[PDB]
Amino acid sequence: NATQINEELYRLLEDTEILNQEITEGLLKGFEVPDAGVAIQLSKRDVVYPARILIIVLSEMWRFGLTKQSESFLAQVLTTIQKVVTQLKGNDLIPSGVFWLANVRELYSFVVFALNSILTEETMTDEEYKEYVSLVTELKDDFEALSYNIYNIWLKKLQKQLQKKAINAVVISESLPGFSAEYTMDDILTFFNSIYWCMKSFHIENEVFHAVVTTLLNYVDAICFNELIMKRNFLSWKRGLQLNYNVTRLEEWCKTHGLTDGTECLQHLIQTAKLLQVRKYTIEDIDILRGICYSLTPAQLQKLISQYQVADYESPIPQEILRYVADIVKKEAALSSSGSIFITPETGPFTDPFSLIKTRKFDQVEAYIPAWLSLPSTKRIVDLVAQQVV
Repeated sequence: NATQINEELYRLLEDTEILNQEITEGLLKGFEVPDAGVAIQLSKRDVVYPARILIIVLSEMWRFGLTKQSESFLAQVLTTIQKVVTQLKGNDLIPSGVFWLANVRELYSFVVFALNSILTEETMTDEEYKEYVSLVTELKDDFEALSYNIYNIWLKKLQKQLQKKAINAVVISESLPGFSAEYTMDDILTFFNSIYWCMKSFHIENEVFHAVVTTLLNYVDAICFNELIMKRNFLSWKRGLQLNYNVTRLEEWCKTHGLTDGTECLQHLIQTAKLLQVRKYTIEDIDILRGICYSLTPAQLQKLISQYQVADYESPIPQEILRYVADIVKKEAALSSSGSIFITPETGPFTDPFSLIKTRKFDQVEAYIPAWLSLPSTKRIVDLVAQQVV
């Protein structure tokens, strides 16, 4: 009895109090991320289970012409997903963020699919039709905004977590303990490995990984560089070698995970490590140093060189070199009209990389809802939709 299926479907969708509470509190706030990482063979339906359920429910609302109730249901959904991402923190930050980007991307992708199909096919007034094209068009803009918003909320949280770890790991932690006599580089690699693996396991398009990682490495370069350039009894040949090792490990991680641009992201740190290690004896050494250190200004060069701490049995930086560098800075300043030492960290807002990319092609998928969930009305809707496939 399809009329008995449709009758039960219709009454389940009409009861917004129960259905909305189930969707918002159970499905969305109660989300569980599947285990990701190495040798983990996740199917898409394990990743995007909330989106796929919402897609089944939304479409059944539209099938029954509950167009205004879909609108209020979706308003709650959008609200809830954004709030959920806004509360993300701690060890779950990476997996849970990637999880939500995957799901919002799935939802946006469905809405674009729906809009195209509503515009392209003849199946009922043209005033009902007009308000329906209008609603879906508006839903597309709302999901585009949600995606932009959550990408940005999450990326900022990621930056904050790196602020906290990266400075100790890259700048202060000794790669050679005692050599010049708490987070380490391993924690930084773990962070970036988690981003790589979650994205891989949750089927995130590769352009997104590159955008996230490039934004983050550039941020690391800025904040760590800015801490280093302030240090006055710290910069030495030994610290240069240690920094080279810290930096190089990140640079080689980039190489192996496709990030050809990585070396370019880390240039201020790479070139600082160089400055701290190369000979600084002659005027020629300093002109060579400048070409090597193309990403550093004369004022930056001059701060680093002037704050360099010579070891016992190491030759001082000659005064002639110190004044040569000070007079390159004096010249560059004066060149601003011919005839900051800090790098500004990029805090966004950032372009949503999903927006630059074709949406996912919508193939119909079997009405599935995970067994571990406890959503009575939602599960009944899904079970009923699945019955009318037989």
